[PDB]
Amino acid sequence: MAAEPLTELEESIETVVTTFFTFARQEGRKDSLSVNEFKELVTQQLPHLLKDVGSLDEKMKSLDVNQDSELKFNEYWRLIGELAKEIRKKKDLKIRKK
Amino acid sequence: MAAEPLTELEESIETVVTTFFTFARQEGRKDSLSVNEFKELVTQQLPHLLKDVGSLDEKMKSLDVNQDSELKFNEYWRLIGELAKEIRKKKDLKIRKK
Ligand SMILES: [Ca+2]
Ligand SMILES: [Ca+2]
Ligand SMILES: [Ca+2]
Ligand SMILES: [Ca+2]
Repeated sequence: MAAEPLTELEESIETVVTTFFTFARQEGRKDSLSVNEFKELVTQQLPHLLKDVGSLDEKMKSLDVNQDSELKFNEYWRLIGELAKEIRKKKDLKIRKK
Repeated sequence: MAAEPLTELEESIETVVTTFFTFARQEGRKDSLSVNEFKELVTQQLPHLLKDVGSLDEKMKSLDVNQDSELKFNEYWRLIGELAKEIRKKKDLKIRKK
């Protein structure tokens, strides 16, 4: 009918952009992740990727290279990279993973 | 290294990780994208999401900054951020800062 099939990448990026949009809309500006907003993301999902969702605030200060406490899309985005890393980088390391 | 099944956002990273892998593996260098692996992604996939796949090598040199003429798994990643962002952004203002 209608709802034109986007490409695999387009789709996959839209999929994270929408999730971003919701988690960005929670508090101040559907445009930045605030810290509580961020903590909600790691608390709500991230079951097996980024364990120690407690020490988020460290990660936040790392993603937010400027430490302005607006994690803009591009700053927040960092997380998705690290996620995409952790898939294999369970360590790198010792007592790693096959 | 390797290998575990996951949740939703975890799927969205996996679904780009597979794409990454399928290109990364080409030459091989099953880690780093050469500019007949990289350029192939822009040529093949995009197709609408972003634009100026002609001056790919602009992006390449901007992405590549560790100077090893090989888009490593976390140079390459940058592009996914930009094309993600491009759903919003025009190339409004160019990304540069030290
Ligand atoms: Ca917000
Ligand atoms: Ca910021
Ligand atoms: Ca390669
Ligand atoms: Ca490089």
